Amino acid sequence: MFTGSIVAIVTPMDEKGNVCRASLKKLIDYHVASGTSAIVSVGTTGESATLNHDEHADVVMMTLDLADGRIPVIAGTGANATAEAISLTQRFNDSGIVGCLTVTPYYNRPSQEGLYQHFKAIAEHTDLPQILYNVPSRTGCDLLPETVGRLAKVKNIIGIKEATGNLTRVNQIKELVSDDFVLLSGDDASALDFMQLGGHGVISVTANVAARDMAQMCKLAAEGHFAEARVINQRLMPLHNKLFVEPNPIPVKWACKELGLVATDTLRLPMTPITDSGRETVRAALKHAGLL
Amino acid sequence: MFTGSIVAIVTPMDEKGNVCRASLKKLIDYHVASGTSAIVSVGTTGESATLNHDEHADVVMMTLDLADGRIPVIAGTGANATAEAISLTQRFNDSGIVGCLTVTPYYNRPSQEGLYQHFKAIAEHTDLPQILYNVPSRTGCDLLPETVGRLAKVKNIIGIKEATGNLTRVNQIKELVSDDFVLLSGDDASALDFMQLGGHGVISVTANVAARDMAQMCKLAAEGHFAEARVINQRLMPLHNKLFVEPNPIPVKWACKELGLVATDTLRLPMTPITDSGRETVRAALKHAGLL
Amino acid sequence: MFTGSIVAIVTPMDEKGNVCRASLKKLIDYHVASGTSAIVSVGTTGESATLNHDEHADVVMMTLDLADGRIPVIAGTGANATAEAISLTQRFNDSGIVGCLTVTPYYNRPSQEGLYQHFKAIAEHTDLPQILYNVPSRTGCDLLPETVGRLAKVKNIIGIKEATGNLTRVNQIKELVSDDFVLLSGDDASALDFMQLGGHGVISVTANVAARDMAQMCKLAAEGHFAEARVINQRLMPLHNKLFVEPNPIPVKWACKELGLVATDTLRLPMTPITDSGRETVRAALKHAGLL
Amino acid sequence: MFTGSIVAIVTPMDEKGNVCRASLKKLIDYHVASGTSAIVSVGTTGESATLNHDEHADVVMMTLDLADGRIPVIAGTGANATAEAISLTQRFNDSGIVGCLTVTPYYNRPSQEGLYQHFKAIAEHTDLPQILYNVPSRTGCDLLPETVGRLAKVKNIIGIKEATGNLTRVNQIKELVSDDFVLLSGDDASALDFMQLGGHGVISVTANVAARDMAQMCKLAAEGHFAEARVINQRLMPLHNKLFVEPNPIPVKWACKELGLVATDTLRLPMTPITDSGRETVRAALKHAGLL
Ligand SMILES: [K+]
Ligand SMILES: [K+]
Ligand SMILES: [K+]
Ligand SMILES: [K+]
Ligand SMILES: [K+]
Ligand SMILES: [K+]
Ligand SMILES: [K+]
Ligand SMILES: [K+]
Repeated sequence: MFTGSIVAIVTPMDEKGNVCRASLKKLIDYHVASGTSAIVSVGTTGESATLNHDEHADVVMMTLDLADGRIPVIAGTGANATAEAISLTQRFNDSGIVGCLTVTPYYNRPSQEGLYQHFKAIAEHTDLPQILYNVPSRTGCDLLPETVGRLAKVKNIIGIKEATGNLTRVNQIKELVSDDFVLLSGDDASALDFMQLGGHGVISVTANVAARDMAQMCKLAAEGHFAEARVINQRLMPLHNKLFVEPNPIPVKWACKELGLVATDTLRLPMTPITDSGRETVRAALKHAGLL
Repeated sequence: MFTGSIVAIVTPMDEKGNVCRASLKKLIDYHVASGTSAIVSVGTTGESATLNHDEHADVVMMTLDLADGRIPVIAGTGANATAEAISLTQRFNDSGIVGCLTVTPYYNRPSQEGLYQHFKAIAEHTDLPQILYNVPSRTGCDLLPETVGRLAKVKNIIGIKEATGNLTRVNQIKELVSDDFVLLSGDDASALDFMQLGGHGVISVTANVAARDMAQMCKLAAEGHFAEARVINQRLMPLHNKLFVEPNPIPVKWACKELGLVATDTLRLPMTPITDSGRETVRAALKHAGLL
Repeated sequence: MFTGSIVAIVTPMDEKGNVCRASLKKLIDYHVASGTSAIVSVGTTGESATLNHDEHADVVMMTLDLADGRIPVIAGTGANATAEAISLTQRFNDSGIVGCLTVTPYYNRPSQEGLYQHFKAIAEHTDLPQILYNVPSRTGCDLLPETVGRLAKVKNIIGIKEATGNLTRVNQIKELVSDDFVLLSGDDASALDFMQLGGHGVISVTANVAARDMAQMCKLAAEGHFAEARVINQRLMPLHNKLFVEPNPIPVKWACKELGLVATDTLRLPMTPITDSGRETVRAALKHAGLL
Repeated sequence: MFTGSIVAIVTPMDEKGNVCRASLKKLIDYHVASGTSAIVSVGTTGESATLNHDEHADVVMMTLDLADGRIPVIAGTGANATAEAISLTQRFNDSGIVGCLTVTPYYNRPSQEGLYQHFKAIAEHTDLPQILYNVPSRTGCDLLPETVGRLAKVKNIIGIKEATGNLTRVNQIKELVSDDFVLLSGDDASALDFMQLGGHGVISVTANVAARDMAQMCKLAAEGHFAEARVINQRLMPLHNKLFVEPNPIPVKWACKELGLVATDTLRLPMTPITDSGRETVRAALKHAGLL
């Protein structure tokens, strides 16, 4: 549920840029069959930025219905205004989602005290479990371990998706929080190293197209079989990197289409179709992973 | 109009975080009397992040109403979804604003080609002049000179608010664009240098509280009297730095309240109240500028 | 010998700035008694920068004599001119040192190919085992994993001191080198995390004053008792950080003096005596480690 | 003398890496004929890193001998040990050099107070004018404006070669120092901007191969004809960038050899031969400058 290989699932779109229900169902059945632990619905990879809140709720509610009780669904609920974060979260109260993935406010660059106040007010207007999400290179803002320590004392703040790719953060945070506070990597290329240091799983872009390898990799890691998990990581490492050859989720949507998992690789502006040179790059990395 | 000291005006709020019309009137009267070139309404310093589009449009319309033809108004219209950017611009068509200040998509980190498609599409669906706005430390994305040069060929893309504080950008942009494209600094601490290199003015936080000195400094810079403009800038320099001692607009709203220009220094979460130590750093910057 | 807690030993000096033999002997006996695995003599911490090559050789030869066969001694042999690196290394041929610690050329910023050529020529004019040393924040140059992979094929290039504090490098490098190529951390604050990922030890500043704790910490780590190694790391973490409160080795020399381990804390310009505020900082961190 | 286009001259070498006197003569004749203000002998571009102090002193004495009173010579005299810095300066006392170019200690990362003590001590033991040299990306250390302002009060510390390319530094230094302190750019690509902001000239790599254009560009900048200087700079700009496509002085030595100004493009390890792709990037920059 909050550990192992968690997919940050693309929002597959028809050519008009609206959610494609048939492609979404294909994707969800693929995750149930592959062993994926949970689905993060309309996170970064799911283009939260270009969906209005109604669209975004529709996709979450559609994903939960299609999951049909077979796989837990976590909703992306980030907003950079605290009143908007609370209001988006309330759409999902008493819904069936098992928890929220909520990013540090982006753009407005709050202090650590404003981060603390933002997440505490969100946690207060819900019963859902909250996973903090730190991704400074997107938000302009870095949620520090000390602040995570304060927030971990709030009853329903239960974990963090740490996407800095800064491995020292796993044990800085673990030292400050209780033993059942979940630590998840948001950086595919370092996620196995992150679990080896004591993280509990990964919210993954790579799991979109390599769900079975990823689930297998996190099970081995959780059991302590790191040399064995690493054989899989090496096969996947070209994808861990090349799925960011162009801005995520441009490469992974193309990879989904190439694999027959979705009908189209359409995205919303300002995301642009994959270039010819990106196609070639992602094709080669899919081949190396044994997927094509 | 698009030149000189342009203020990125605060959105003054009452204690419930609602726009305070009386305070906004006082600020606008102050700018008209002090020689400010234009007002940027609901930019970054105006808390665009925490106003929904409807409140956003009310603040701009209220500003135009209060301004009463006495001073031009530019609306911030940035959004990280192209469709939203376009649709927000439409609310301002025929409003009386003289142009729009439109930021690079934040958070989703599009490519240069996606930035190009983003601003081209926005520019296509309006007659209003467009000013591109680059501030990578907020958005996670850096609009490069080459892309500015391509976008400058669009009839109604008329300039750029360059907030990197990277001064090599002035002449890299300038050699790629026509002589009438306006180059505006978005970084108060380096804005006089930017103008000395060829920039045409500043969209400024300092000007909220030092309107007259800013206006004189930018007129002296425009006429080439850099040594004379530098004397005023040295006296405003603690303000240029200390209005950012805590996240902008926290220090500048406190400063406006301390001068009596606005009734309260209230902000919206995730912006938090100024700390005592911040109060003292800002008061000392205000005194060094001769404002208290 | 090339694993466990390896001390980067200070060069204790009398008040004239020359090596103090009695303080050096005190330090070496302290390491033999504490369980320290090996001594790096005239590395960074030993002020290689301010010793001329004769002075530097004298200190190495003096350290080896005092060690008297009880503890292996590794010589710092870095130089940014390849002919100087070869000539310094030759001073130690047939000497009793067990190997060299050789830093990437500093200042002149060579390419990866120049790094390759520099270390390969050094390795070729010696029989001593070579440990590569990467510390970009001092040298301006970053020896990448791919280049380490090439150099690991040279017979007597046997290991790397990785001082970036970038943990992803442990497994990037391990993937490329054979299983007996040694990986040592050059960053105290992350060295336990570095061993947990599969590193074999640490060349340590902290071991100068906490040699027993450090030796114990690396033995637990090597045996897989990470939760137990981490109890020690937490007690030492204020020292891991505060020993860089001022430029290394200014704080550790002061700490050596405060502990009675050396007679004076004299350094050579451009290193300057510890400030009063640094003293207080290092004193508190020594107290937290249970040492004072 | 301390103003205008100053060349950081290459040390031309034969195939065995020894100074090539005939080539050095040709370069010096070229600078005297082309209007270059002064020659920096054995700076960074002169491979100070790989000449021992004795070879270093020979190259400077040979340069003064060849110059024969026709053009002033400044010696690089940097060292990361204060005692060595002092002792190298003594070799140049009464030599005929007009001053010294002395870099911030590299590698050992002293504090601002240690930089202050370092340069003050060097300045104390000579009558020669001293030019401070800041280049953090080589040295790991950044000499800050405040420390420059303190050092400028020393009688014979007369200027700074500022190589950060951070243009805000020009007026931060200038307001802290007397009007006669010289500000020199050490970054060719931003040197015209630096001069437009108030700097007095450039210690330049480009000037090795574009001496006349550089000299005219710096005289036009000194007289305030920035638009005229900008036309020449636009034509030298590919050279400003591409003389750094591989580590400087690799591209500029190849360029001198391609022009026939020196007999060979040999460097000392760890500098390596130019790659074929580098050859082609540099040839194209040379052609764009009109030099081939
Ligand atoms: K609650
Ligand atoms: K909790
Ligand atoms: K239009
Ligand atoms: K235009
Ligand atoms: K050998
Ligand atoms: K080897
Ligand atoms: K003197
Ligand atoms: K002076």
